[PDB]
Amino acid sequence: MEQRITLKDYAMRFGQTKTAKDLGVYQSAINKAIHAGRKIFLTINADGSVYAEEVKPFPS
Amino acid sequence: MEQRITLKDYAMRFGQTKTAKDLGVYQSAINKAIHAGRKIFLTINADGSVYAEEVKPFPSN
Repeated sequence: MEQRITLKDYAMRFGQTKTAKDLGVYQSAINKAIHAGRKIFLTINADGSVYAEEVKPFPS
Repeated sequence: MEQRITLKDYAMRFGQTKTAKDLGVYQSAINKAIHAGRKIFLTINADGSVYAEEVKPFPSN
């Protein structure tokens, strides 16, 4: 079973820094996304791996 | 606990008619959305309620 958290809550826990290393991005990207208020969720695998996705309702 | 399926896989088990009904949209929307390879997942609630979301990676390659 995996966990799924908001980009924002997670970054609040781990900080832009790890969050960024974890998503493999440049730090400013986390902040911008968050600042923009986009719906991104990170999934954390049972194994520890992390991934991210943005989500939109269907239909719009 | 929820079940979660792709639109496509859902459309095969049940047919395009149930699919649209379930989501309150119409047939064409489904079939279009599907032909176009949109990444949509349907969540099925415990009370049998259905809902969909389009999902994309982040960041984008």
